[PDB]
Amino acid sequence: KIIHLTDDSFDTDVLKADGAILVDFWAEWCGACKMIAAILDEIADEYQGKLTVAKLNIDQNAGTAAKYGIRGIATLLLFKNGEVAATKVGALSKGQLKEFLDANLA
Repeated sequence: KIIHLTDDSFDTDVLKADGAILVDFWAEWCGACKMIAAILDEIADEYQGKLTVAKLNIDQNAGTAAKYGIRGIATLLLFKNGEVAATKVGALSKGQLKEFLDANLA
């Protein structure tokens, strides 16, 4: 149930979205990105109903990565109503991601 994002679809899929959206900004040559990838599916399943998880490859979608100042580093942005509600940069554990979501979701 993870949404695949492109520069083309970001507005519709994320900014014009209903409900909180967790966007994972990632790249292939990025080790922290793989640690985050490893835990996203479980998280998506556990927060179904109050969160949607999405991925944007920043090598293929340089437009949106530039807009949010990603600068090539593993980044999670939580979106609500077209705005960034919370930010996490770099690798983190299943536990730290649960904390992040629980602290920043209703």
